[PDB]
Amino acid sequence: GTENLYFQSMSVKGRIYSILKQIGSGGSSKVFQVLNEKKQIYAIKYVNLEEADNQTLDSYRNEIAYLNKLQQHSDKIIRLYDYEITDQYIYMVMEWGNIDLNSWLKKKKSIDPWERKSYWKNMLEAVHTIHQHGIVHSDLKPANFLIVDGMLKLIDFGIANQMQPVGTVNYMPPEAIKDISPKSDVWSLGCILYYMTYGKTPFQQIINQISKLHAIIDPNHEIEFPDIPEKDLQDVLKCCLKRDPKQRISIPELLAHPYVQIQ
Ligand SMILES: CCc1cccc(CC)c1NC(=O)c1nn(C)c2c1CCc1cnc(Nc3ccc(C(=O)NC4CCN(C)CC4)cc3OC(F)(F)F)nc1-2
Repeated sequence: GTENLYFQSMSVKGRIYSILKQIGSGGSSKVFQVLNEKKQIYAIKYVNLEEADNQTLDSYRNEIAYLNKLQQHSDKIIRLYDYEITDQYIYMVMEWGNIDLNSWLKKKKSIDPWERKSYWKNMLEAVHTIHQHGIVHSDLKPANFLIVDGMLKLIDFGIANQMQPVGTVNYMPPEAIKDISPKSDVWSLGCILYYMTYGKTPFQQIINQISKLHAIIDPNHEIEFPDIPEKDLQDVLKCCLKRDPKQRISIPELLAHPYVQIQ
């Protein structure tokens, strides 16, 4: 009713799209569920550039170049079918998903270990691909993963500068708080998998943000890893959540880990 839009429409590279409903918003951006002339479903991401400075415009141009390139490198990265860039906006014709990983983790009280593992593999493949091109996301959270036919797709690369018209610290690595390295993404992914394992992020129980920030960097604040039937899973978590990035496990090391390899 009030969630669904009527008689609305838009053009991207001359091709006409019917706007069904608005499925997202963040900053000066909107995401719409659309149909093309062939009745195929897509997500059009609209970005408003009217108040963007040259540095911000460049951050959007750089992210689009990378997303259009790296999609041929891994199916764990969202499809970018087409885009229209002008001085006033960006319209990006993307792959449509039923739900994002944040919303889905909020619904599901219990996640299947086979499903949790499949999800882990998808996230590792997506992040591994962007690291191979010199990109460290540095702001990974479950909201950055779209579920498309039971498979996770990474939505963005963290390159673009979010425009102020919020951001959780729960996934922030200790080295980020101290101030960049692929290991920063390993910590954040670790927090996502810890949520899929224990039903919460490692520091979710701490209400005060400053207490939480000191808890992430404190070497004497021991992170609890309750015993679970999957000992390989427990080892992954312990290895991702090492406060020294130099001692923390690497993505190529995680891809050869028994948790991901041993049936
Ligand atoms: C534009 C904002 C932005 C800026 C910077 C960075 C990023 C990446 C995170 C982004 N954000 C984005 O770029 C972005 N945000 N969303 C939400 C989508 C995108 C791009 C592709 C895309 C494709 N399909 C979807 N679909 C849906 C995504 C999430 C939900 C959802 O939240 N469902 C909830 C279920 C529970 N109930 C109670 C509440 C709703 C439902 C969806 O499917 C639908 F079509 F059916 F609706 N979303 C997106």
